[PDB]
Parts: sequence; structure tokens; C-alpha cells
Amino acid sequence: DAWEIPRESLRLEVKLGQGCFGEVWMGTWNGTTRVAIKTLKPGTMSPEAFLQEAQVMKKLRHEKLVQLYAVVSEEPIYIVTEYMSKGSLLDFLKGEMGKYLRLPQLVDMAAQIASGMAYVERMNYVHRDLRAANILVGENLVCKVADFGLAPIKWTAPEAALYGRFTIKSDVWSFGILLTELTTKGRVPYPGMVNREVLDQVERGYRMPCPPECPESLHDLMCQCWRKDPEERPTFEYLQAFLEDYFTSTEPQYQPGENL
Ligand SMILES: CCOc1ccc2cc(-c3nn(C(C)C)c4ncnc(N)c34)ccc2c1
Repeated sequence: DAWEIPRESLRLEVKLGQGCFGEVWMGTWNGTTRVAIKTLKPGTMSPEAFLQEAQVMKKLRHEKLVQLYAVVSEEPIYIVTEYMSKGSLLDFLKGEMGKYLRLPQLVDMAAQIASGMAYVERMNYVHRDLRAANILVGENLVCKVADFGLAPIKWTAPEAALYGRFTIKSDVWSFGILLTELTTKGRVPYPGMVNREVLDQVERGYRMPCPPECPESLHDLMCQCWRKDPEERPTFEYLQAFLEDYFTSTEPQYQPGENL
């Protein structure tokens, strides 16, 4: 398989995160190419199960999906992808950058995520775990969809959470929650609510209100993503176009405020 590379060609420089699976590192590849590297800890998790997420990355290719570069598919396993210099979108929003992000930057970030998910939509795949922690940020506010290991009740559509009906339309619901993460600079949704209280409230028709300084027009889009019936929720194609055109077609009189 042409994705395979020799173990000697990777240098693991700075550790970026730990977990149940293994580790993630910034590194070099072939001595020239900055990369990110994920390792599986051999005795920790199924090796057959781990390579299925890498198989999904061999097929999907798009400027807004984190790109697979190479693999070492024998234990100890290594997975090599493009390096996203600013880490997870969740960390980015909460960190020192968050305070300067305004609505124009955040909507443009939303638009890119929608573009990647529009490609996932065209290919008839389902992500299942769309949220800020699974988006990565590069230079110039480039945002890419990551982590297809599944392909979090607060991000999951009711029909998916309750009955296992995962579809691209349940991803749209999550995207709607992701818009709140973007507009609150990365606060956990449904603040002050535990999981069980979220499920009962949501089924009884509760939806998060307009975030502070978020234009009503963007909150309406959130509400479209949270329609009880999955079929009446918008497509990613639609979401992409709306967000791309936002500051001309929907909010041409937008004024900067304190936070958004
Ligand atoms: C089947 C496994 O496929 C992979 C392989 C590598 C991956 C690297 C990152 C990643 N995390 N981070 C920090 C937030 C810890 C990153 N920082 C910069 N670049 C990255 N690429 C990552 C995320 C998901 C990945 C999935």
C-alpha cells in the first residue's frame, strides 16, 4: 500500500496531547515536511479498529478536511496528517485569540467547516461527532474537519441520541450547536444543564436562546439546524452559501460590538 512509510522517516518533536488511544505529536517527515503524528499505544486499544478511521481518511480528500499524509500500519502504529498550527478550534476559541475574534471571523470559520461537511454530504458519509473539539485551526484562520474515528449528548441530535438514527441531518444539528460554540467563544452549550436535563428539555421543545450580541439572523439559522424533524433541517450546501454570503445578503448593516 503506497501510504506506508518507513519508521526512520518520522521525527517526533513536540508532544501535543495524550488520550485513551495514544498520543499526538508535531514532527518532521523525510526531514523536510512539518507534520502531525498520532500513535496508538499497542496494549491500549484494538489495532484492527484503529486502522478503519485511517481507511476513511484514504478515501476522503478536500481542502477543509484534515489530510492524511502517511501511515505505519504495524504496531506500534503511527498516523501522519497535515500539521494544523493552532490546535483544536475549542482551545483556539477559549484561549488568548478568542478575545479578538469577532463575528466576521467566526462566520467565516463556520463557512469553512460547512464547506468540508458539504463535501462529506456529497460523498454520502456521516461524521457523527461534529463539534469545536473536532475541528482544527491553521494559519490565516483556516479551519478543517478532523477525527472520523466515529464516522456527547449536548451536540447530538435527539433522533441520534435516543434511537441511533445518525445521518447527515444529525450532523447539521451538531453544526447548529457548533455555531453556539463559535458565538460564545467556546462555552459548553446548555450552560448549567446536565445531560439528562438537556434531553428532556430538548424533546419538550427547548432550544438555546440567542447568544449575547449574536444577530437574530444567525440564531434563526441555529434554530433551522435544530428542527424536530431531520428532513426540514437545511443542507450543508445551503449552510455553506448562507454563511459565505452573510455580510452582504443577510446582515449588511452589521456593526462591531464589544465581543462579537
Ligand atoms: C485515524 C487517526 O487519524 C488522525 C491522525 C492525526 C490526527 C491529528 C490531530 C491533531 N490533533 N491536534 C491537537 C489538537 C492535539 C493537532 N494539532 C495539529 N495538527 C493536527 N493534525 C492535530 C487530530 C486528529 C488526528 C487523526
